[PDB]
Amino acid sequence: QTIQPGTGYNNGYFYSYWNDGHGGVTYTNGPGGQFSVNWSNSGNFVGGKGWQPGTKNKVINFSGSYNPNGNSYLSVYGWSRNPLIEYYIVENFGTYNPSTGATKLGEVTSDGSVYDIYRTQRVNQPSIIGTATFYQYWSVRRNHRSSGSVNTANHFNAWAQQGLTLGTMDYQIVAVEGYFSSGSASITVS
Ligand SMILES: O=C(O)c1cccc(C(=O)O)n1
Ligand SMILES: O=C(O)c1cccc(C(=O)O)n1
Ligand SMILES: O=C(O)c1cccc(C(=O)O)n1
Ligand SMILES: [Eu+2]
Ligand SMILES: [Eu+2]
Ligand SMILES: [Eu+2]
Repeated sequence: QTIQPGTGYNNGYFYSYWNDGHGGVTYTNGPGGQFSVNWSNSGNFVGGKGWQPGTKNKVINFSGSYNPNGNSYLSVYGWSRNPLIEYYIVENFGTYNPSTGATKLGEVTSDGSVYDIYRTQRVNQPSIIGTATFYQYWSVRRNHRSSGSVNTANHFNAWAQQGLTLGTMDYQIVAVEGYFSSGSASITVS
């Protein structure tokens, strides 16, 4: 249904929808692993469906439509604890490459494309454990797509070869994220 921000379970899948207070985002849970998001002149938000907790060898499928108009990502998206890490395997994005300004560490080939790997740092920012300083890990897919399958282990293994280690997993979703933009998406996870 159309829901306000929160987390929970819907039709067998964990979901998370967070919105920074700017309005303009309509997040809807659908049947099965489906969710949709339609946004207009948003702030920053993140929404999607998956698992709580994720795993270090899940193969994640996604399909549907993704039509951002500006700064937006479509990603496998999640966290670990001890260490505290927010990670992204970015399958598609809008006008802003999330790695802009970041230092590249390497490349991994998976599911039909090369990805570029990066590490960034969030300082005193919101997190799954409250205000915190933590690293973010990125794999950015060169061949943008809105449906496919992601072998998460390929990314976690490449990241580890760059000294980027993960802790105990927290949630693991396919997320649409927007940052002060407009768009539509309708995505089914499995
Ligand atoms: O009344 C509201 O502000 C409302 C209602 C449904 C969704 C949302 C939202 O996603 O912010 N907000
Ligand atoms: O309950 C709500 O309506 C809500 C909560 C957080 C952010 C937003 C929003 O950005 O409208 N709305
Ligand atoms: O206070 C709110 O959450 C609010 C106010 C205006 C629009 C919206 C919305 O788009 O959710 N939300
Ligand atoms: Eu609202
Ligand atoms: Eu080649
Ligand atoms: Eu908060």
